[PDB]
Amino acid sequence: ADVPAGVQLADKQTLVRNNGSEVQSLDPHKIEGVPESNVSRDLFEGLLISDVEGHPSPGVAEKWENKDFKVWTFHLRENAKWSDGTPVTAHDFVYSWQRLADPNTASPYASYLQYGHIANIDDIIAGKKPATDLGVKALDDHTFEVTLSEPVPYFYKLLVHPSVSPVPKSAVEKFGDKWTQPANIVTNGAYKLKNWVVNERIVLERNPQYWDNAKTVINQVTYLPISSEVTDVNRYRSGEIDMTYNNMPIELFQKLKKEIPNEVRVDPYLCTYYYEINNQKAPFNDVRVRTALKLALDRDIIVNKVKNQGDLPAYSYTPPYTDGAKLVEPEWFKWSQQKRNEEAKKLLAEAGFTADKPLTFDLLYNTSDLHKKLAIAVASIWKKNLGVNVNLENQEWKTFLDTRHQGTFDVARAGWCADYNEPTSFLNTMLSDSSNNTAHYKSPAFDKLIADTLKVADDTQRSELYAKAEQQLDKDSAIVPVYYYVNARLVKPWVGGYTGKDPLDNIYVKNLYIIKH
Repeated sequence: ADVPAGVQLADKQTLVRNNGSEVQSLDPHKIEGVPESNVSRDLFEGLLISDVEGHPSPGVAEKWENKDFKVWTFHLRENAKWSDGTPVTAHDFVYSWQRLADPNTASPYASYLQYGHIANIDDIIAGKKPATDLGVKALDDHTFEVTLSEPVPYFYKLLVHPSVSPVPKSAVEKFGDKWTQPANIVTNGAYKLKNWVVNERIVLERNPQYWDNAKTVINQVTYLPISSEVTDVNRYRSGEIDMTYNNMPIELFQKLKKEIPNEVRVDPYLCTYYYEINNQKAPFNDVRVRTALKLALDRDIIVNKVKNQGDLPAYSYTPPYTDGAKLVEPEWFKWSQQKRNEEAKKLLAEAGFTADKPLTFDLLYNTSDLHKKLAIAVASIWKKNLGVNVNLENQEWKTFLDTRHQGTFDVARAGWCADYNEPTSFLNTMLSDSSNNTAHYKSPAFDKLIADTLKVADDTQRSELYAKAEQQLDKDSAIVPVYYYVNARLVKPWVGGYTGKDPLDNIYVKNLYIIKH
């Protein structure tokens, strides 16, 4: 943290943050969500980290170079240490990225190494080559060299993500899946795990071995697993919570903007809210069904009447304000809702659905005030505009993500947030073989368009390819875009260090501080 001169610090430097749900895991290779990553950034530090405004900055690596954007050399600071006092070395990174790549680990982010094009990743994922063949090596204890199969100019931007953080081999091997328990875990971020009470709280305490420990101000941070946005706001207003999760309750949000204006933070966020269609399951494998659902949903009603928290109606997967996004807004989005409804009805009738043989399916969402209220409204809108019957089903976060990966669903509420600010952070998840492809979407055409983006050596051709890829996705109605999120949350007046300038919202508690109040 960089405490501005003049600012008087509170005697007690403790923070309470709501985290939206119980984390899937604390193992960097077994996580795929925002809640998981929120805690991960305080415990495990990779090569680079985001500064307080989101710029890729030195993490364990203090300096780095690239040769033709294909060979990246990271110089690790000598004083980087784990919480047990042992050094963080390039060997830790070699082991960790190999473990991420290894099919045996079954990481949901195994494809992150494909997104970065680390040499030999495809064969390793397919079981054709051993994970030790991965294009990473330790040149010495403080030098990590990564070799890519093609030039990736934005490669370093990917490195702030949890999947490429180091994990302690010793603890993993000795304790297996219980390596993350408080008594066994070893961490290299600014914090250490103190307590972990499932469905109650995660308590982290300052890690004195952290290389930048002298700049850390918060001594303890508690992460809560409250999925009810109304409850989160209530516990924030009662004084228990210092920072709510960034999912806002439809019930209380208007109230709040008027009641506590200076505590309501609303900033740009690179995330898209959509209804994910299981593309490999009939009748959702029929593009006419998918298109009907996409068109019959009334974004104006949901976004501006039902939710109205500052969101913008969406027509794409990649947010249009992503760095490098120059998207073509589709004609259907410009039409009136009545025209969209008419077309939707025509397509469904073409697909075989009638009044005595209607389309009935499930709408899966993770427990939440916001998602439930929106799902009820969408169910109503689809029933009214298309004559479709939807059965709502809520699941807790960890179960919900597993269900989507399994493909044991029809339609699911979804929200993807960028991992790095570049269109492929979104687009790569729709690749036929992506480990993040819960849409179960497989398009050779789409795949080829993305493949071509690193075969050109200029941003204009690349951006046009991203635009065409979104057009392909939209043509196939892979998803039902709803709105582009805004990062809205409540932050107590005494919490300093939160700028809201980072569109990826990669917060580190080491950068925050409590002002005397």
